[PDB]
Amino acid sequence: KHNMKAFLDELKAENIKKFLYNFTQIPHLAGTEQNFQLAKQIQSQWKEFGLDSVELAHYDVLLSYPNKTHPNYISIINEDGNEIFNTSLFEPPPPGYENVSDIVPPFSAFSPQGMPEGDLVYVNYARTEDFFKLERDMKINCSGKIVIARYGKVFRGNKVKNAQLAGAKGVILYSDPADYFAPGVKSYPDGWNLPGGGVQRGNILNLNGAGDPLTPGYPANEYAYRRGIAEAVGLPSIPVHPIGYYDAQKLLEKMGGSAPPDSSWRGSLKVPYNVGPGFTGNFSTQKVKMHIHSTNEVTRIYNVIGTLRGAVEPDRYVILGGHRDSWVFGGIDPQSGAAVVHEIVRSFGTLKKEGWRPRRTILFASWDAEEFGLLGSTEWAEENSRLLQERGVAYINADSSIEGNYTLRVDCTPLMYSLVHNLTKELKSPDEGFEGKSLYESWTKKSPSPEFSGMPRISKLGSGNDFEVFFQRLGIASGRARYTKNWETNKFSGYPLYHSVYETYELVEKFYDPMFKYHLTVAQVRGGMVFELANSIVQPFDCRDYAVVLRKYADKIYSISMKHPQEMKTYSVSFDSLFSAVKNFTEIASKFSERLQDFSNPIVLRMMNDQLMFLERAFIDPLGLPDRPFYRHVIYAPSSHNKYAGESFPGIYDALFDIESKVDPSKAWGEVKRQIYVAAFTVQAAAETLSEVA
Amino acid sequence: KHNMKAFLDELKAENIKKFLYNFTQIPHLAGTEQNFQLAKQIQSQWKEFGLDSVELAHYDVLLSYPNKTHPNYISIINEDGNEIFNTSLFEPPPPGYENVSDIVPPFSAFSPQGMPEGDLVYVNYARTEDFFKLERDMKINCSGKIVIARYGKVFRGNKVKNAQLAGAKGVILYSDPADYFAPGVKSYPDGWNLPGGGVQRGNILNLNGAGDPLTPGYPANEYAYRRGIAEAVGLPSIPVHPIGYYDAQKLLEKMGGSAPPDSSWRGSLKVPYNVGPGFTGNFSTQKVKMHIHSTNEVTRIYNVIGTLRGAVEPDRYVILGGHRDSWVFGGIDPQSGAAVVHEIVRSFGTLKKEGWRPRRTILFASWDAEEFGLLGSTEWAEENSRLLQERGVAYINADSSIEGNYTLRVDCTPLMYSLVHNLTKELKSPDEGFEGKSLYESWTKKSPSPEFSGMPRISKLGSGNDFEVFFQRLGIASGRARYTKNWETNKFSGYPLYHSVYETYELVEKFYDPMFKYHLTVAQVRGGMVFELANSIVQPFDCRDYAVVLRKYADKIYSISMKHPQEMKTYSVSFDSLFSAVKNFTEIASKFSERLQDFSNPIVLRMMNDQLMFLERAFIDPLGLPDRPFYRHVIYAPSSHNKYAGESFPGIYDALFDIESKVDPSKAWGEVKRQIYVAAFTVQAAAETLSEVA
Ligand SMILES: O=C(O)CC[C@H](NC(=O)N[C@@H](CCCCn1cc(COCCOCCOCCOCCNc2ccc(N(O)O)cc2N(O)O)nn1)C(=O)O)C(=O)O
Ligand SMILES: O=C(O)CC[C@H](NC(=O)N[C@@H](CCCCn1cc(COCCOCCOCCOCCNc2ccc(N(O)O)cc2N(O)O)nn1)C(=O)O)C(=O)O
Ligand SMILES: *[C@@H]1O[C@H](CO)[C@@H](O[C@@H]2O[C@H](CO)[C@@H](O[C@@H]3O[C@H](CO)[C@@H](O)[C@H](O[C@H]4O[C@H](CO)[C@@H](O)[C@H](O)[C@@H]4O)[C@@H]3O)[C@H](O)[C@H]2NC(C)=O)[C@H](O)[C@H]1NC(C)=O
Ligand SMILES: *[C@@H]1O[C@H](CO)[C@@H](O[C@@H]2O[C@H](CO)[C@@H](O[C@@H]3O[C@H](CO)[C@@H](O)[C@H](O[C@H]4O[C@H](CO)[C@@H](O)[C@H](O)[C@@H]4O)[C@@H]3O)[C@H](O)[C@H]2NC(C)=O)[C@H](O)[C@H]1NC(C)=O
Ligand SMILES: *[C@@H]1O[C@H](CO)[C@@H](O[C@@H]2O[C@H](CO)[C@@H](O)[C@H](O)[C@H]2NC(C)=O)[C@H](O)[C@H]1NC(C)=O
Ligand SMILES: *[C@@H]1O[C@H](CO)[C@@H](O[C@@H]2O[C@H](CO)[C@@H](O)[C@H](O)[C@H]2NC(C)=O)[C@H](O)[C@H]1NC(C)=O
Ligand SMILES: *[C@@H]1O[C@H](CO)[C@@H](O[C@@H]2O[C@H](CO)[C@@H](O)[C@H](O)[C@H]2NC(C)=O)[C@H](O)[C@H]1NC(C)=O
Ligand SMILES: *[C@@H]1O[C@H](CO)[C@@H](O[C@@H]2O[C@H](CO)[C@@H](O)[C@H](O)[C@H]2NC(C)=O)[C@H](O)[C@H]1NC(C)=O
Ligand SMILES: *[C@@H]1O[C@H](CO)[C@@H](O[C@@H]2O[C@H](CO)[C@@H](O)[C@H](O)[C@H]2NC(C)=O)[C@H](O)[C@H]1NC(C)=O
Ligand SMILES: *[C@@H]1O[C@H](CO)[C@@H](O[C@@H]2O[C@H](CO)[C@@H](O)[C@H](O)[C@H]2NC(C)=O)[C@H](O)[C@H]1NC(C)=O
Ligand SMILES: *[C@@H]1O[C@H](CO)[C@@H](O)[C@H](O)[C@H]1NC(C)=O
Ligand SMILES: *[C@@H]1O[C@H](CO)[C@@H](O)[C@H](O)[C@H]1NC(C)=O
Ligand SMILES: *[C@@H]1O[C@H](CO)[C@@H](O)[C@H](O)[C@H]1NC(C)=O
Ligand SMILES: *[C@@H]1O[C@H](CO)[C@@H](O)[C@H](O)[C@H]1NC(C)=O
Ligand SMILES: *[C@@H]1O[C@H](CO)[C@@H](O)[C@H](O)[C@H]1NC(C)=O
Ligand SMILES: *[C@@H]1O[C@H](CO)[C@@H](O)[C@H](O)[C@H]1NC(C)=O
Ligand SMILES: [Ca+2]
Ligand SMILES: [Ca+2]
Ligand SMILES: [Cl-]
Ligand SMILES: [Cl-]
Ligand SMILES: [Zn+2]
Ligand SMILES: [Zn+2]
Ligand SMILES: [Zn+2]
Ligand SMILES: [Zn+2]
Repeated sequence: KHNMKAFLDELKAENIKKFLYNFTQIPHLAGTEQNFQLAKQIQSQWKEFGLDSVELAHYDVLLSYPNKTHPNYISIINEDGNEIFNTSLFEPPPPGYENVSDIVPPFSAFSPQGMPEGDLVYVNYARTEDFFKLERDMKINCSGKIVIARYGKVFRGNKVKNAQLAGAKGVILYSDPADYFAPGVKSYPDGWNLPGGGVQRGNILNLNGAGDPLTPGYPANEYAYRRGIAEAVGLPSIPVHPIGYYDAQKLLEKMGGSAPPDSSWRGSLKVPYNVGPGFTGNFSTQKVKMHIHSTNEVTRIYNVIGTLRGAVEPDRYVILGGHRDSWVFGGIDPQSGAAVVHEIVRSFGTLKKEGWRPRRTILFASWDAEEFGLLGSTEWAEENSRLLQERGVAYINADSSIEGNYTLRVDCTPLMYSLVHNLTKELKSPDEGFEGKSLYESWTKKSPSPEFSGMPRISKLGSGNDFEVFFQRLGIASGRARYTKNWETNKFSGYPLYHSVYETYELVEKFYDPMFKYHLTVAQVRGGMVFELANSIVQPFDCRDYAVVLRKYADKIYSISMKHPQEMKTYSVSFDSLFSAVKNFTEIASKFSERLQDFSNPIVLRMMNDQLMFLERAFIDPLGLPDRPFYRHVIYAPSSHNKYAGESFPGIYDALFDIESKVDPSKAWGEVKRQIYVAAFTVQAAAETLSEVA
Repeated sequence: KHNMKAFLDELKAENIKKFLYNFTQIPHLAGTEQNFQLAKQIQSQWKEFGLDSVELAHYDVLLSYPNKTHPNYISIINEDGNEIFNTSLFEPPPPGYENVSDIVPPFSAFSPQGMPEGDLVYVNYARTEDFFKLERDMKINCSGKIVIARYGKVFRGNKVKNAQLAGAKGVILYSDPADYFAPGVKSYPDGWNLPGGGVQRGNILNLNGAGDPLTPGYPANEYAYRRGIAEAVGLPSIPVHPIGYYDAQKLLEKMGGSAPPDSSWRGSLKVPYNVGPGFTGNFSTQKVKMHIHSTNEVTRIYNVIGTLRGAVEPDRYVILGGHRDSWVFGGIDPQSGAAVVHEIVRSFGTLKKEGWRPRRTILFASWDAEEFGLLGSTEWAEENSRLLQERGVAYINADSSIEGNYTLRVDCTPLMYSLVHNLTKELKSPDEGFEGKSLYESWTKKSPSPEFSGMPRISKLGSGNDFEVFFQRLGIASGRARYTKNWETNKFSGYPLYHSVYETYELVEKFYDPMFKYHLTVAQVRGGMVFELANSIVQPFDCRDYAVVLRKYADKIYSISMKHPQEMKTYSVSFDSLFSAVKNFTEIASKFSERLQDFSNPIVLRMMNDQLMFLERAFIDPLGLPDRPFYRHVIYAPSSHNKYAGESFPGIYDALFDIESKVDPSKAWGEVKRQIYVAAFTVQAAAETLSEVA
């Protein structure tokens, strides 16, 4: 029998281990020859594995690299202009890799060049509220200062945007042990903590969904017209560079000026965490100088696109995609995900060789240049947008399979909640103590839903990964899943070795998943979701779950507004239309569900499958959200303060945010009312797609 | 047998005559009680006729009306400020209608209020080239002048935009006998010519597809947020008013200043057609004063929406729509079209009562407020955009059925050319001399294609009617057809009595179509197209016809560019990508056509029907054209100089237009290159929707 069980049973932990080792022996930085060779290898293997076609789709996009002969670094300089302390030029390589070449040194991708000198201001995590506190409460002015911010809490691109708008002339990012060193665990290579010489790479763009900075809206193909750099999307205006905590301690230890305003501003280093500006009396004439010489360069990237044609509905696409480019070895990010995709392709291809085909077409993607801003997935989706918006059933992401070893983490559209619950009840838990129990049972026990007893937590999608174009631009139902840490007992951000040279095969094999059982569990969840989405007769989406969350989000945004009762009275601000729309959606979804269950007629089926497929699509507004034309989904967008986090009813949320500070309240509350109208209209319009069609 | 022939045979000229008489006894101005009563009558009759549901869809949109107690008029005033001549306050009503109430007097809808006084400048047709000639060649400055323009050649909204940008402080529009009085025919009531007291009503907005000025992008429903007037879309900034040629002669006869530059500036009145500014010496101190007191007011409008549910594909919609609101009696515009739609509904309902249903759903619409800017169709399409873009097969317009009695006029997407040729070969010609011959034969003989021997002319769609939202915003295959005049022997614009009180039932019955045979022919063409679109197993679109026109349009835009060979060399301006895309489209469409002909499998069929349906959709760019976000079709938009005319490759056309006058040629040619990239990309992306799907 060729059924889900056959597919799942063919997956092997040992295969995932072999692929992970194979993908992580050398760096695979986007735009480099090593990453093109790996693309060709994956293309060849996916053909071997049995896919019907496997092609490379290439684009020429703006990338950023340090200058090999003019290294980036930061100094403390004295009155004479002698550089008395310099930050590191590279992370000490891990054991046995000290001779590997082409390790890109730590840098912030897309930083402009410059050598700004000035007094430091420490800005905590560089969040919107951190700058509010500095400017509004502490009266500290960052204009013309170099700011130093600790990584964590929010996407680093938001930090840089926030510093620029505060008037900073440069930004230094660093990893504080408070956020990247778990108490009681040893630093790499002896444990999974960040050593003081470790540094987190990463881009600092604010693309808001645009893709390649030079070609927003259109693929960066052979004849593309490119914007000039000055008109490019999302580039920072001030130099930026990341450092480790040994180096940070040397920059922070001399800080003077104001004390930190409270303990939430203090990390774990043995320094006062003074905000500045500048250094204490003895060192008041010393300054900090950045030296940044990186260059932005249009560079070719390569996606691998594999097709397994559907037997019945070949014009319906279920997509499993994750990236292949890495900052260095990509032990976790992305190769722990790419190895899982590879084994999934292998298992599907085994069934195919025995004569099976899925009902719908499955597309498999190995994206490039994710690290540089989601570029490979976005340019491909721009090229193929018409095919995707009329044929795209669902997109399942496949980046890092693990960021811990405690329990499952799923973020997805409400339309997949029931599919996920059902699938995980059929899978075995890999957890110690849960031998013989379902993954649903272990997951629900370890990560209970905040709203519902006996169900597990499933979060909204945020951003900062390759599903962004599919979900928030195009409105294709999307999801992602991985193994994660215990959020209760672990106060650090992501995993400590994120985007460092220390993220290696050995990190994973020794410290995260020696048996590869959590990888195998994640392969079962991602692959099982793809299987159901591609094979189920009726698409496995439950519109009623969207109705439940829409009411939760309406209650939430109403509660935010109701902090301003006087203004709601003055400007006649009502949420009645939004609640009405949500009530209507709830009623219409309930009736649709009855018909779906109650309806031999393949036209009524496909009619109904199209209503299911186009339901996520219906939340798209072709005009986009304010000043963010590529965030078109009206229910979900990446937070304007932190690209990693999702925000619900984002247009209304941003219209309300900090509204008590706006100079013209009539205008500001008018725009809140406009966003309520847009949201109520879109919810009602999405509900009406589920009504009888005629 | 229930087939096309049964449907066509049920249509009766005498029924169309009865409905036309019924619809034209009183005025049906948008937003008035009389038009709401007619809406309710049509709703009731369409139910009687057998449709499955018939509902009113209402909206509250910005309309414009004169002030009943403060009439609009124009004066010549002397030095003392005595008004020595006043234009008329109303058109003399036609015989037997001199007691009809609620005839709206002539006005320009959406004019602001004002009483500007000044010297006249005569600006011919107020076209872009007319202003070029005045400013650039004749050195005449319109700043602070009142301009007088003759109607004709281009949409009146473009005239007003052109005058505003020239700095005019008011615009007077008038009907010249050169453009509205056919030699050798008598004035109404004794013939079909415009009398000297006749005046053409009409709106002067520049909405560029927006719909209601206050709610661009969203339906003007019960909770809509409205822009303030100052931010409304498309309103004119200077007062405007229309007059007849008796009154125009009194304003023009005294004109001095420069002579007309050549004969193309001279109409047929016994005046010199001097350009001005101002009057000749004796009258140099006299001035012209407008008095405009109209008000814009949010007003409820009502569309009637009838549904005939499909038997097999109920979630596929074929729409027959035309408007119901009229300026006065609407003898031709729109009731000659509305009577045809009414008889079509009646005939389809006869078949339905005998147990027939079409394969696909047919929607019938009686739109409101077309005269005020396409408002009813646009607001409904905004409300239902998600349903229309995933389910809309085709839209057939149904405004005026006749504008002459000579031959057929069809404007449509290339996807309908073959359907139209085929249908007209099966219909009888109503023309004298062609008894017993096909409509195809009479039409082809009278209106030969400029490109192909033995085929008839079919034009691109322009705008200024209710298909605009469906075709240029949403990308639904659209068409229109009517009987027209002999363009060779007739130099006048449209028909002479257009938008005057003289457009009555008697005009049609006495002078255009006493037997109602041309109406019946038009009912057969419009109804037959709907029938085929809704019943054919394979949608009746031929993608190959799009390939042929795309090459024609590419040749045309390349030829425009090649007038500037030096600049194409300097800035490396190549059309190679656009020709490549067109070649690819031609090849892929040919292969698709083979499969379509070569393919018992309803999924392959529907897959293929969806590829046919989504092909027009693929030409939409979600980012819109520059500064015109609601014109999204990349192949066709209304001309930026004349909303009635269509332009092909409009983004490239407007980038090239008058480019030799741009101050920064590097920038200007850069934007030409950008538009070539967008067009080549969109043509290739549309071609790829016809490739095998996996
Ligand atoms: O250019 C781009 O867009 C991205 C390129 C690249 N992409 C990337 O590296 N992506 C990695 C990013 C890892 C980021 C790690 N990180 C996050 C942060 C800051 O967090 C930001 C806010 O996160 C949004 C989630 O908000 C809470 C939702 O919770 C989801 C998990 N659920 C959960 C919640 C509560 C609890 N508790 O406390 O019981 C438990 C859970 N569990 O899951 O168990 N700092 N570092 C990835 O794997 O997607 C990059 O970011 O540089
Ligand atoms: O707000 C709005 O957008 C519109 C509201 C309202 N809408 C409306 O009244 N619509 C009427 C409009 C009638 C307009 C009459 N008109 C046109 C003009 C100016 O012409 C503008 C350019 O017309 C575009 C067509 O360009 C040529 C395409 O040819 C189509 C006919 N084909 C043709 C061509 C050549 C020949 N020859 O010479 O052999 C023959 C033909 N035939 O058809 O035989 N002035 N008045 C309608 O029925 O659609 C309005 O305009 O006020
Ligand atoms: C949720 O679904 C319900 C349908 O069950 C839908 O209800 C609709 O509500 C609108 C109001 O937003 C109703 O609109 C009314 O329509 C009648 C004609 O049918 C008009 O006469 C009413 O207008 C008068 O009253 C207004 C309010 O006092 C005045 O402002 C106005 O000047 C008029 O005097 C009004 O337009 C509509 O009838 C129902 N439709 C039904 C019941 O089928 C509701 O809108 C949906 N929610 C959302 C957010 O879409
Ligand atoms: C019409 O359809 C045809 C397919 O039949 C399609 O042809 C494609 O053309 C592009 C060029 O625009 C080809 O792109 C090449 O791809 C190869 C790899 O396959 C690259 O190595 C090439 O790049 C090199 O050469 C360039 C030009 O000199 C350099 O600029 C560059 O630096 C590299 O040195 C190049 O990218 C593509 O291979 C074909 N695809 C085929 C034949 O299948 C054509 O693009 C379609 N037209 C449109 C407008 O889409
Ligand atoms: C990763 O695995 C691939 C596939 O086995 C290896 O590539 C093969 O290498 C052998 C020996 O050089 C060649 O004969 C094959 O042609 C290669 N196959 C391909 C590229 O599809 C590759 O060597 C492995 N890489 C590492 C680092 O172990
Ligand atoms: C930090 O690095 C800088 C740059 O290499 C060092 O300064 C240079 O020192 C050399 C040798 O003394 C001089 O010839 C260069 O002119 C200096 N360049 C600059 C820009 O100052 C500096 O010595 C290093 N500081 C420490 C503490 O190692
Ligand atoms: C998840 O599984 C549940 C339980 O099997 C499914 O719900 C059942 O669906 C069947 C088939 O339509 C119904 O007859 C039952 O009444 C449903 N039981 C319920 C709601 O308790 C559910 O559809 C599955 N969800 C998917 C596949 O997305
Ligand atoms: C247009 O035709 C309609 C339909 O026949 C007429 O409306 C009917 O009028 C009679 C007599 O008043 C009523 O008893 C019916 O109830 C009406 N039916 C409707 C509105 O559906 C209307 O009188 C005619 N108008 C003109 C000007 O002739
Ligand atoms: C044109 O119309 C205007 C406005 O009605 C006439 O001017 C008015 O004449 C009356 C009676 O003589 C005066 O009391 C008003 O004060 C005048 N109003 C204005 C604005 O001038 C004018 O007589 C008419 N001209 C002609 C030739 O008929
Ligand atoms: C218009 O009619 C022509 C002639 O009947 C149709 O073209 C034929 O279509 C049949 C059925 O597929 C083919 O087998 C013939 O070879 C075609 N003849 C040709 C192209 O000369 C054409 O499809 C009709 N167009 C429509 C219905 O849109
Ligand atoms: C890198 O720095 C070197 C050495 O100073 C310089 O010659 C070269 O131009 C730089 N390279 C780039 C790509 O800017
Ligand atoms: C911050 O500093 C600069 C002066 O260098 C000034 O232009 C800016 O307005 C200041 N803002 C304050 C004090 O809020
Ligand atoms: C693996 O699980 C154990 C047991 O909870 C834990 O102590 C260890 O820290 C985990 N490893 C990682 C990398 O989280
Ligand atoms: C119309 O004009 C009258 C009479 O001068 C005036 O009283 C009234 O306000 C005007 N009506 C509107 C709607 O402006
Ligand atoms: C037209 O007239 C006004 C002066 O009233 C002036 O502002 C404008 O620049 C003039 N333009 C010319 C002469 O081109
Ligand atoms: C009807 O046709 C005749 C014959 O060509 C023509 O003389 C007459 O002008 C036509 N009527 C109209 C309104 O065009
Ligand atoms: Ca792009
Ligand atoms: Ca609107
Ligand atoms: Cl992921
Ligand atoms: Cl029409
Ligand atoms: Zn990643
Ligand atoms: Zn990453
Ligand atoms: Zn009309
Ligand atoms: Zn009209």
